[PDB]
Amino acid sequence: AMAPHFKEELRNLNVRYQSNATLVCKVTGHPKPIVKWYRQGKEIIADGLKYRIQEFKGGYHQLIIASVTDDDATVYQVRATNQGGSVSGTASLEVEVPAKIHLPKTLEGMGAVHALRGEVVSIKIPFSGKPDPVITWQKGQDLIDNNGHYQVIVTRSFTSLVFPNGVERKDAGFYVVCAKNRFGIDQKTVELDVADVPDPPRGVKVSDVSRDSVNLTWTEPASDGGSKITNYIVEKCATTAERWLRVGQARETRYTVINLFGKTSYQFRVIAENKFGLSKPSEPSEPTITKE
Repeated sequence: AMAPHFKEELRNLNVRYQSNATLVCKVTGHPKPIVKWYRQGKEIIADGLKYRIQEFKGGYHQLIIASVTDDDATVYQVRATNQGGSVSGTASLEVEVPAKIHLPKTLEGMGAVHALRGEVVSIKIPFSGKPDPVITWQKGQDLIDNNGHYQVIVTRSFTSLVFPNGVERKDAGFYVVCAKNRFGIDQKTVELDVADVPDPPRGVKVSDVSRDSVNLTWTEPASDGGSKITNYIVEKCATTAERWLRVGQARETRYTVINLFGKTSYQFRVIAENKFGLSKPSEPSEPTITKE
């Protein structure tokens, strides 16, 4: 009786990159129309791998495209025909994902990255987005350009701010990495702090001596190298044999050493430490002898 007619047309569609696209329609007519799929006008012959063509009771016809990449984001045509007629349709596949930056967990908390002055550093940060986002790095309110100072790397999937010549004090600051595409924009601010290991603590003085204990005291270094000092490490050495050992740690510029041998010649040095690392050891205290 009737000719081929699309009871439900071809729906255009946007998919996430490498996702599976699905095109379906409901065809009607008598006798049952013969349906065929086309990509850019060329008939598709399903391999069941990249393409899969199915139909379901009720005149439903569907095309599934596996792992949709750019090569698949084009036009598709569907055609139905029977002795009395022949109708056709088209659909456009598009991959459209807004730009999004994915900072590493270590960088999500409001915490800066502490770089040891002189140390080369690479702040690598990946992004998503299709089309692949334009990347842009600026320090404060200054677009940063690729040069002898900075090294910028921008691939279609991740970008990295590098300091080829070892970071400098001036480098400390707020870097803003930005990604954009027609479907979205994503900003992120990575803070970078640059400093030195503290200077050696000084003036290690021995006192309150005893048979197995001793009391130490010293003073803060010239500077902490940038970052505040967080703790001092104490080390002891038996003059009898050159070999220093960790004995403890204290926040104060003073500490009580114990488990000493007694009637023994000892020396004590102190190390200053901040978030950036440990300073060189202080001048060792004057040798002293334990009691009893």
